[PDB]
Amino acid sequence: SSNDNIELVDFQNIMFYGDAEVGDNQQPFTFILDTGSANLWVPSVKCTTAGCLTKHLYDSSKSRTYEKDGTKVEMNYVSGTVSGFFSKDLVTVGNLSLPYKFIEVIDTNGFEPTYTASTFDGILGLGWKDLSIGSVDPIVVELKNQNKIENALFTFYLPVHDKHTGFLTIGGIEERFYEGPLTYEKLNHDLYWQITLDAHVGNIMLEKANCIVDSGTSAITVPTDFLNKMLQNLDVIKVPFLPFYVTLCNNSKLPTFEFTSENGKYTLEPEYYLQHIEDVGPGLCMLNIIGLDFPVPTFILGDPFMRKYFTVFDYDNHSVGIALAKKNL
Ligand SMILES: CCCCCc1ccc(C(=O)N(Cc2ccc(-c3ccc(CC(=O)OC)cc3)cc2)C2CCN(Cc3ncc[nH]3)CC2)cc1
Ligand SMILES: CCCCCc1ccc(C(=O)N(Cc2ccc(-c3ccc(CC(=O)OC)cc3)cc2)C2CCN(Cc3ncc[nH]3)CC2)cc1
Repeated sequence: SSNDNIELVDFQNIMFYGDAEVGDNQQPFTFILDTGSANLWVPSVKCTTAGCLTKHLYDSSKSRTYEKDGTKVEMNYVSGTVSGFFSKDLVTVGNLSLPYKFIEVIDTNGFEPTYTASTFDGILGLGWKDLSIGSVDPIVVELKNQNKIENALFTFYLPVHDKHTGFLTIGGIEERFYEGPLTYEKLNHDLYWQITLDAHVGNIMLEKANCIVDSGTSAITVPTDFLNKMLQNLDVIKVPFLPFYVTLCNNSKLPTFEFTSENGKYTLEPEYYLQHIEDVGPGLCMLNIIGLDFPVPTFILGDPFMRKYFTVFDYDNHSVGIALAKKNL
């Protein structure tokens, strides 16, 4: 069915990764594929932090297609800095390749201990140009410009732990991934893949909420006050001194998220946002939900949402398409 298909590997129902190469010698890396960011971040052989010592590292000297840039990049994570500089080289994603401007990372310390604790080497952003450092056209946009695909879109069919594999597909929408109707939502900004949906959980509602479709976030995030209200009183317990909520897995009081527009209706039932934690208690689950406030009222529709719904990210039409993901592949 053509298109460029990059297989996705689940890690513990907490993240997924895909592989891609840098350099015309095809130096291999494992990446977070993140619609919530917009640069390609690749750890350098010149990075000698503790974290880098555990990773696959990029050596520009070994690629004939390396084009030096050297423009310095500094990014703040939560309370630390990540630094490096721009480089241009051949980036291979699936069966497609192109010269591309990425950030060669020298200091990863601001991303600790997350970086060392995880098995990925880098992060490949899939957001919009304006979200990027350095105003870099997204990979898929650049592929289209070069007539390597006919449509500047990509799709996510997420892997499901203990059930099936997943795919990032560039260039077209394949029937094998979804069932029922695909419905489209226009972007409210060309920044994140952010759309406007009415959010309702039980009797709590936020009309025309900003909803960010975000493959790099493993939870659903909800405004803090909204979350407080929806969680009363459901036999859910905040874990003392931790930002986590736990509950019995068969808890019949647990609500379903409802997100609606004039174009479609999307729901997220407890089975999709509950994570079994049998090791901490028989029949106990954690809620894959985090309270988070943004300057405008925002939900992040992260991996729990994307596991249920196949998603289409269309640069040409400035829209997100959503359909029920096929249960098996
Ligand atoms: C050599 C590699 C250098 C990489 C440098 C770098 C670049 C970008 C970020 C960043 O900030 N991100 C991207 C990000 C994406 C995913 C993760 C991540 C990491 C690990 C795990 C699994 C885990 O639980 O480990 C304990 C799950 C997710 C971490 C960060 C965030 C982008 C914004 N979203 C949240 C968001 N905000 C608005 C919309 N969505 C969260 C991830 C962090 C570091
Ligand atoms: C209900 C929660 C339990 C479900 C499991 C789970 C696992 C991983 C995650 C996850 O997407 N990340 C990546 C991430 C998610 C969100 C952010 C983020 C970044 C910035 C902001 C600030 C803001 O408000 O935006 C402007 C708010 C949030 C940054 C990174 C996490 C990666 C791991 N680190 C913690 C860690 N453990 C070990 C090392 N680091 C936290 C973020 C979320 C949930």
